[PDB]
Amino acid sequence: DLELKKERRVILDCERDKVNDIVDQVITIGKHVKGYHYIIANLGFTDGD
Amino acid sequence: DLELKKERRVILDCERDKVNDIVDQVITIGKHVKGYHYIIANLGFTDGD
Repeated sequence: DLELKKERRVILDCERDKVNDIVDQVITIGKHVKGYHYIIANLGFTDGD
Repeated sequence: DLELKKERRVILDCERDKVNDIVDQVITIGKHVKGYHYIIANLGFTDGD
């Protein structure tokens, strides 16, 4: 549904677990390729994978 | 180096372990997105992940 609206910019506001889950789902669906930008809205960046 | 020559078609002739390793590396580098074609050159297709 996000691709249906051509959303190349996504802001994730979650903890270290939901961020990891969403990242794994992005990798599975193949959206971590060049052309997208993510912002991890939390004080811990290097905490996740 | 393969992308330097614009190689969208790849034929993997390996066992069930090297195929899994190459698939994991493809997923990490982000090349399983639409626009590529792979041929697993072995008698076992559903054996791997």
